[PDB]
Amino acid sequence: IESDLERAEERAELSEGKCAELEEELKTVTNNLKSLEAQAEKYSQKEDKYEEEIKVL
Amino acid sequence: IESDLERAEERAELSEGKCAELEEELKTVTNNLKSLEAQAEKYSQKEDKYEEEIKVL
Repeated sequence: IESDLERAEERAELSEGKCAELEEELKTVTNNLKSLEAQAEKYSQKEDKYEEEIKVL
Repeated sequence: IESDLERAEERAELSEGKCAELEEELKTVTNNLKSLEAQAEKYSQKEDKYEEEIKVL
């Protein structure tokens, strides 16, 4: 029991560390997605202006 | 000691599950960001083409 308890505690702590790293990774990805979304929506505004001018011309 | 074994195993399981969930979410968001990046490049091309066309017009 003692040996197995030791090993289980060790591996669980390992998993905890990996999970924290995953948290940080997810934060990075979320920020970058926000950036790309802003770029795309502004791009859409540009396309709207493009098409409107094209129609007029 | 056995009571301690119970607690150790259970906390290990909690950590492992959370790690799994965070990993999956990271995967999904990363893939979406990559796709939108490709689309941002695509619309860069589209705006260039639009500038050419509006000039000719």
